[PDB]
This record gives sequence, C-alpha cells and structure tokens, in this order.
Amino acid sequence: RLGRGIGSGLGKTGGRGHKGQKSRSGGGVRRGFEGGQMPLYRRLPKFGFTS
RNA sequence: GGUUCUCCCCGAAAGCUAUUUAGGUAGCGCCUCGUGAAUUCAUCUCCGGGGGUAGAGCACUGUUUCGGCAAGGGGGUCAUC
Ligand SMILES: [Mg+2]
Ligand SMILES: [Mg+2]
Ligand SMILES: [Mg+2]
Ligand SMILES: [Mg+2]
Ligand SMILES: [Mg+2]
Ligand SMILES: [Mg+2]
Repeated sequence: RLGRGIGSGLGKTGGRGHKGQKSRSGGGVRRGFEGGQMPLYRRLPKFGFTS
C-alpha cells in the first residue's frame, strides 16, 4: 500500500520516482516505444508467410 | 501541485548511445530481490607485456637569433655592339 506515510517506505511518491511519465496519472509510453526511434520490430524486415 | 500508520535489511544516478531529441524516453552502466556457479573477483609481491604522455631534444616537419664561409639578388660608378 503505497502513499500511506513515511514508515511504509512508499510515501509521497508511490514508488514512481519524481515527475516522469510513470509518475503521471495515466502516463507512460506504449509497447515497443524506443524513445522516438522506430522500434526493432520496425527496423527489421518482414519475412515468410503463414501456411 | 499533492499523495495519509510503523519497524527492519540493502542501497543509486544526474553517465554513454539514439531520438521533430535536448526540463521526455528507450537500451546499456550503476541499485535491489531471487536462483545458480568455479581457489570466480579485488588488493600486494614477482614475472611477462604494448605505450610514446610528462619531461627532454632539434636529425626530420616548421619556427628563431648570432657568427663564419658564400653563390645569388638589389643599388651606384664606368661601359652599356
Ligand atoms: Mg525509499
Ligand atoms: Mg513531485
Ligand atoms: Mg519518473
Ligand atoms: Mg548501509
Ligand atoms: Mg519537455
Ligand atoms: Mg611534451
């Protein structure tokens, strides 16, 4: 139970650190986000087909 | 901007790379927990190594002063077929 006092060890930040995306309500990047670059599953080419 | 009870153990980073990126983020580095593994790792002594820095030097690349020797160049006087 985060954010329930000093003694709990997870107070005043809820384990989210300081003012990042993870600290915002509903914040955080989508799956595969590489900081702005096209992710590895897009740098590499498609191959094959499903039989 | 704010995030509410307690105790115990360990304990960071503000770096690299990349980004319509530079008060954001991802991977790695660093932290924690768990599971494995070797006289694995660290320090010292001895031994075996590649350096080319500090310093020094002026053969080389350049730079710099003085002296000697001295072509050559410039100026003047004659002559300038
Ligand atoms: Mg804490
Ligand atoms: Mg805050
Ligand atoms: Mg954060
Ligand atoms: Mg401690
Ligand atoms: Mg910003
Ligand atoms: Mg030196």
